[PDB]
Amino acid sequence: HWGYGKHNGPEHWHKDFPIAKGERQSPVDIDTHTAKYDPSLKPLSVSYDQATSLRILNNGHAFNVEFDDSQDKAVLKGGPLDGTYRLIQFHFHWGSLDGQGSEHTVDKKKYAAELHLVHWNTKYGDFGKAVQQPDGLAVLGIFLKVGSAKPGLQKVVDVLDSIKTKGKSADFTNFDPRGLLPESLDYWTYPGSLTTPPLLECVTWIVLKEPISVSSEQVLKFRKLNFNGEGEPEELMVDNWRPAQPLKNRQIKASFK
Ligand SMILES: On1cccc(C(F)(F)F)c1=S
Ligand SMILES: [Zn+2]
Repeated sequence: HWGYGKHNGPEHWHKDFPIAKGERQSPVDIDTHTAKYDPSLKPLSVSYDQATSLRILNNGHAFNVEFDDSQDKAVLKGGPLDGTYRLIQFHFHWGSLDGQGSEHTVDKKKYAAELHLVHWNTKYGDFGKAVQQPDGLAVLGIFLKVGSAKPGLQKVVDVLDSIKTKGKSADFTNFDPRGLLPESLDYWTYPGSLTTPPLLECVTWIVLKEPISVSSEQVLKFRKLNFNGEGEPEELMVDNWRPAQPLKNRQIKASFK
C-alpha cells in the first residue's frame, strides 16, 4: 500500500490514485514574486476558543490530533472562504533533517516541518460528503523552523512515546490549538488537494507566511515515531512529505502587500 519509501512513495501513487497527475494537486512551490496581493481577500477568522480535542492517533503515515466536530466549536471562516469550516484534526509532515520536511515551499525553500489544520465545509454536513466537493475542505498550513521551543507544542511532543507505532492511539483531551499559531495571520491561498492518497481535489489551501519556531529537541521527538506497527521491523517516521507539484492553471494569491 502507499507510503513514503522507494517502492511505495509519491512517484508511485498515480498508479492507484490517477488524480496524482490532476489539475489541482498539492503541495506547490509559492513563488513570492508571482503571487499577487488580492485586496478582495478578507481577514482570516480562526475561532478556536471552544475547540475540544479528543485523541491522538499514529495512522502509519503521521499522527493525527482529533477534535469533536459534532457541533460548531472550532471554526475557520473569512479569508478566501465562503461559509464556515469546522476543525476536525491537525497533523504534521516533517523531515529526517532540519533542511527538509515541509510540503509547500516558499521560493523553493523547504522548512523543517509543516502543520496542517484540517477543516470541512459545514454546508456538506459531514467530512465524508465534504471530500466529494471542490470546496469541501479548508486547510491552514503553518511552517515550522528549528530555533526556540514552541511551548504550546510540548504537550504533543510528550505524548508521542505512547503512540510510537501504527494503530496506537491515546487520550488527548483539553489541548488548545491556539498555542500552535504564529503572531501574524498573513497568508497565501490557492485551490489544491490532499497531499496524501487519495489525493482528492477538495481543498482551499491557506498557507501562513510567518513560520513558528520549534526546538531541535521537539522535532527530534517527531522523528522517533515509527511508520510500522508494533512487533514489525522499525522504520522511523521521517520524510512523510510530498514534493511540490505542477502549478498548472492556478494563481496563488497573497492576503498582504
Ligand atoms: O496530509 N493529509 C492527510 C489527509 C488529509 C489531508 C487534508 F487535510 F488535505 F484533508 C492532509 S493535508
Ligand atoms: Zn497534511
